[PDB]
Amino acid sequence: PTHLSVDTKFKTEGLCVDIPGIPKDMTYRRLISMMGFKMNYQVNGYPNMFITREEAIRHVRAWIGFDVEGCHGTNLPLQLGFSTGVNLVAVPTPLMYKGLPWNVVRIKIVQMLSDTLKNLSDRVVFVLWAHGFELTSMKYFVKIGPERTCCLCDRRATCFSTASDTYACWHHSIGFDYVYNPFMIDVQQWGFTGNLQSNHDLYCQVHGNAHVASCDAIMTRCLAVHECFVKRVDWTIEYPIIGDELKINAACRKVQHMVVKAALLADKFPVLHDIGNPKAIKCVPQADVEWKFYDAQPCSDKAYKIEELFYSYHSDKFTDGVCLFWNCNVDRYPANSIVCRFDTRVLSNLNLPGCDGGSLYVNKHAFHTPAFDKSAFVNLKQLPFFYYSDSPCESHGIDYVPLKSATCITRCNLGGAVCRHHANEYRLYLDAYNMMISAGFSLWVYKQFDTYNLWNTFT
Ligand SMILES: Cc1cccc(C(=O)N2CCC(C(N)=O)CC2)c1
Ligand SMILES: [Zn+2]
Ligand SMILES: [Zn+2]
Ligand SMILES: [Zn+2]
Repeated sequence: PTHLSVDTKFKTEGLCVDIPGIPKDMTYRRLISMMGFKMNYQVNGYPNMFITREEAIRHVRAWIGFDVEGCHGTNLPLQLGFSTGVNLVAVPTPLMYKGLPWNVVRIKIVQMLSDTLKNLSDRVVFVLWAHGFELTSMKYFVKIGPERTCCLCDRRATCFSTASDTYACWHHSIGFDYVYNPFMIDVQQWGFTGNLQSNHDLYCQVHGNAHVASCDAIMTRCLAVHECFVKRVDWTIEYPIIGDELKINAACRKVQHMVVKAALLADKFPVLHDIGNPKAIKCVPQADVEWKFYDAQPCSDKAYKIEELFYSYHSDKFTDGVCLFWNCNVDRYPANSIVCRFDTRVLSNLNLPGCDGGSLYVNKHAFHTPAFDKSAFVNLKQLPFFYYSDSPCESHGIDYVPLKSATCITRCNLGGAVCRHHANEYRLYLDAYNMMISAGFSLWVYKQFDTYNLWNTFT
């Protein structure tokens, strides 16, 4: 069940206008052969250019939508589009480049895929809505063969140079001319009615169709992400560590405790309504409050309507005390809320472009997140940075400069000289806070919140 059998059937109706006469009866084996590659009954970790829906989902970080459009087949120029927004024109002799032979076009393709993917993935998955010219164009920029390692590292080979006769990974690929052992999946095999634009536009208003290869490449990947991550969700799939996943996750846990602890000391709510993760624990275990939990999974399509979360008849009175939405994305938080909300517009190696202004946040798990919406926070304000500790001032066991800060809310600062312990803890908490913010999370609080109210929790 692991890899896609080359003897699996491929539906060819999508191909039959670019490739008139194509047999209705077709295997991957016969297709790969038609595309001009040979698999030489090779047991060597590359059983099939094509992959399963499941294998594609495990390798979502590798997805590059790919589309070719006739400009005028061997006679005519081809427009090559990628979900990066790039259009190359190959001649057989948004970004829109003029006509150039394959021997240069293939160099740009390696550069582009290398720069896009070296910090995402060990491979490429071309995501297709196949009509034929994209499949027949692959021979011009792709070599296949046994799985290999980089010449300069232990990462698997994704590129090949005919100049030096060597293999590189995405990190070491500079001056290479061929994509080596790519993967591909044809979305059109998944059983849709009607064309790409009609299927994409059911779900997504944010990507248009200018009738250029890059636009279709983008719609193809977007529709795929919609199918695999919006409509269908799988929180039982792991994904490897490629960045600061672990620091960001730790940071998030530290800020959550800090902000909620300070909220209860400052405003002394008798009840907290904790709306979201059904595995959640009390983030402030010692706090005095009545802690009531409401279960909701991450919304991956549209933000939850607060009408549905709350009404339809709990503590019922969610106007009593404070509401904690920790990555529980709604359309409009009530005024008595503490909110963490992911900003889908953030550029990072963890956040992949998604469907209808949403983004795909891949950190241990994959979480499609609805489009960041400023209007959601109208009853709240941005939560200002601050560090609060009631821990004793006592070093124990990190070279020093005396810390001066208005936002270091401690006994020692109240007494006008921050102790070394609270200065180390403060500087750590600020780093965590910046990690978390710069990872795209944004924090919001009820308007009455005032760090001034914390200073009398020491007297
Ligand atoms: C509502 C709920 C249920 C379960 C877990 C969470 C949570 O805390 N997430 C998931 C989504 C989040 C994101 N949008 O990136 C990353 C961490 C939220
Ligand atoms: Zn390498
Ligand atoms: Zn789209
Ligand atoms: Zn101190």
